[PDB]
Amino acid sequence: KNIIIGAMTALITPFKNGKVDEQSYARLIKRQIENGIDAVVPVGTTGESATLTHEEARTCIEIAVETCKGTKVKVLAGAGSNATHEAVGLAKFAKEHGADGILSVAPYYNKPTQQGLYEHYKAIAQSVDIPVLLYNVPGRTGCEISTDTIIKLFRDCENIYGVKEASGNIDKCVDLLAHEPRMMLISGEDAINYPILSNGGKGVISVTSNLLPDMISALTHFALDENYKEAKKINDELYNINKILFCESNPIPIKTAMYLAGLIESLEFRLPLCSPSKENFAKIEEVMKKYKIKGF
Amino acid sequence: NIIIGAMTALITPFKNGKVDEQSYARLIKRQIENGIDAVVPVGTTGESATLTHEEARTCIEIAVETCKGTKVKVLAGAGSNATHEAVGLAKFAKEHGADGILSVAPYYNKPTQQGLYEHYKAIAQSVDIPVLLYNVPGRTGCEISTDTIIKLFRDCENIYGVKEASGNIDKCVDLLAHEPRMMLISGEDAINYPILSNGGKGVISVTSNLLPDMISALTHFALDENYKEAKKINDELYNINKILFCESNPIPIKTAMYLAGLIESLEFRLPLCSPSKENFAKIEEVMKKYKIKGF
Ligand SMILES: N[C@@H](CCCC[NH3+])C(=O)O
Ligand SMILES: N[C@@H](CCCC[NH3+])C(=O)O
Ligand SMILES: [Mg+2]
Repeated sequence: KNIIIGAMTALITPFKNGKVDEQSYARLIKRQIENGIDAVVPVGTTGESATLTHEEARTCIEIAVETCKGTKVKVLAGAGSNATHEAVGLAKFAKEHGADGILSVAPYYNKPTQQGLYEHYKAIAQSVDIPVLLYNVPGRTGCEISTDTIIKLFRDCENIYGVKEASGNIDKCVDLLAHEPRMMLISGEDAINYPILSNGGKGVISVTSNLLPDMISALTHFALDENYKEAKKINDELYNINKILFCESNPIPIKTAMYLAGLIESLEFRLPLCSPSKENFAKIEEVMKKYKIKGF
Repeated sequence: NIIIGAMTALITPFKNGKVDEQSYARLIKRQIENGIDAVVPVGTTGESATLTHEEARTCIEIAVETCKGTKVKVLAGAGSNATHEAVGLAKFAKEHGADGILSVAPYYNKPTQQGLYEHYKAIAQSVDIPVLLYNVPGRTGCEISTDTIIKLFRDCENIYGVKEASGNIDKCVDLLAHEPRMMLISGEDAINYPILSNGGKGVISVTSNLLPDMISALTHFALDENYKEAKKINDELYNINKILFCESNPIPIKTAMYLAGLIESLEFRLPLCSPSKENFAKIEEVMKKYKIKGF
């Protein structure tokens, strides 16, 4: 199979006066590239995919593809939807606009059955020729992609090569790689990046990497080089910022951190997302001071 | 200014991948003719997530014109997890003859209480028809707290209550004990009577798609404070109320409607699919204990 692995960043989408700051987005992507990142995930959950227009989503995917031209960094475009015809369309666009692959979150709100999830992803896989990474996050979707469904999808569709797990369930990641050791298991939860990597995972899709791309990039490469002591050490040091970046729902804290770090101008969200509480604002600032944030 | 009583979350029938518009209108007239007080087009039961904005509009219009000339009101589904999308949906609804909007809490992106407050204020201050909140944390990933609902009720005149689908009777005490003027609407058919018996003023029912007369009688008995007859119907409906969630709504109800000959094809839009063979037979079993009205 063709795969997209390693240290990857779920890119934030900066806003200036309610519009996508295109120069900032492009500017943030280059900062990721220059810090050892292997792939970028535009218009994911951290990128506020739910509140972006279909026209803004295509702009941000094009900025990513165009900023990584001439580099080793791949673009894993977010193209999920809880409507299958909608997800197929997004996957088709992302392919035709130069993305190296698609990240496709499990359907949210409507809670499809395991059979429905199978047909949903099969339709998506039959929609493009680029690699397809599943994304399982039950805390947001209301549903779980079972291990059986993932493995059946892995064996029945050539594009489906692994899963981004954000379920806090190390048991499931043992289950996956013990029955299908060929899949690419990707960490979607920064705090347990090393434990996921140490069991055979081949990359991360990180929130923290928005702020400390070099440290997440270092964590992954130590792990992939089987330097588990160096990987766990970085994992251990990052635990505090990894948890505090979820004091409120992602991406409220990470954008707050970027703003405090002077990496984006203005702390702008799209409703129903909004600035954090005063308490959370101050707590974020406290945790940040214990870490060295790279500039541009 | 409210919309209460027995209401149906209409299923959305498909024929060859398209919305069977004549079957949709014929199902609405069957609800009207069986004592239902309002219809909820393109809600969760109507597969709102997988319909296009153009189809959503079509079913809202079919509902308004099929209920034109009747006392039956239209509570159109117009929620979204993007506020600008929810505002736009509310405006159309208004522009299109709907008597009000049902606005589900934002799903997937998990906004804070402050974000949910501003989300609903934006919707409410943008249109003038009544707005019923819809709280179903099992699907959205978020809960509209009791404080937030009450604040919305008190700060916006358009927001008049909440449809609760959280299986949390404690919260329904919490709501009506601190704000007894709001309209609490049950979103869980199995506990329709307990919610009504605490001061609830209506239901938005899945079961009413198949047995509209039974849900209609249950609600009106309760609103008439005939709780013994209301509970009696609620108890008789438990089996079908429960089996109708053997898989996620509306997979079972469409199976029931199809089995009963009320729709002609068992068609879903993906990622929704027909149920397992096992659940198909169980739904078929439970139906046999109920008298299903035709057209
Ligand atoms: N807000 C809707 C539509 C998203 C359209 C692309 N950003 C959803 O999350 O499914
Ligand atoms: N299926 C997407 C698109 C919106 C159309 C129906 N609300 C969503 O649930 O947000
Ligand atoms: Mg309270």
